[PDB]
Amino acid sequence: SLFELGKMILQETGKNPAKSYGAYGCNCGVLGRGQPKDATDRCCYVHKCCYKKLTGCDPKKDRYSYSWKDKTIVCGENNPCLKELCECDKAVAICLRENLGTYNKKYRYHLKPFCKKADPC
Amino acid sequence: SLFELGKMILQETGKNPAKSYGAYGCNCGVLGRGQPKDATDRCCYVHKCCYKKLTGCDPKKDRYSYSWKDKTIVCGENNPCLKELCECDKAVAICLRENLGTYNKKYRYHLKPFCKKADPC
Ligand SMILES: O=C(O)/C=C/c1ccc(O)c(O)c1
Repeated sequence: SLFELGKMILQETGKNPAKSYGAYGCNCGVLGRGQPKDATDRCCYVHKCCYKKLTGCDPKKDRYSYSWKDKTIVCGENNPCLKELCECDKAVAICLRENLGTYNKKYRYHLKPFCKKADPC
Repeated sequence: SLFELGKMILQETGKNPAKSYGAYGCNCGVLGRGQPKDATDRCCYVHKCCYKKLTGCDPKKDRYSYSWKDKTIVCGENNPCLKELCECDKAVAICLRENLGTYNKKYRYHLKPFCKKADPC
């Protein structure tokens, strides 16, 4: 769910998840996808394409188990859908941290309705 | 559109509109409505109920004319729908400023999917 996703992003990046990524670019946080603005945005692009296959559970609302072990996100044992969900979230958290170097605050509260349509996943 | 709305909010409050009100509570900013969390949130509740009475214009993307005269938002003539839209946005901007006293930062980046369903407008 959003709780686990936010904790992952915080653990990896060290930044307030909602504040930095809740409305970043055309892809991060709320709503769907758009053409990515930068690398950080593209993380969330891959993120939401990863969600697409999870038709068996709710990426926003369904809780799952994971642990923070030796500064590594370790997805606990779940059902297939929740396990993949956890992996989706882990991947975007890592990706967001990897791309902090080009994080641009002008995208932080990006006006998403004016984003160009995204390619099919 | 979001541009005029954000500017109105800035002119009244005068806080960063996207930052304070882009994701506030269950009603402010993105997505639809939820059961309001406080007075600020209820401003946006009324705000979105106001949008439902519009007849063919796009609240998010349609530009319209207005001016900031003697520190008062004054909606330009435009066309009937755009003027109604402009009055919707003026109303929420004033209301947001009126309720700054009880603005709660805990709601600023509210996780909206866990909001309770709103009453019909
Ligand atoms: O982003 C932050 O870390 C805080 C920003 C901020 C800026 C002005 C305020 O009044 C406020 O409550 C919060």
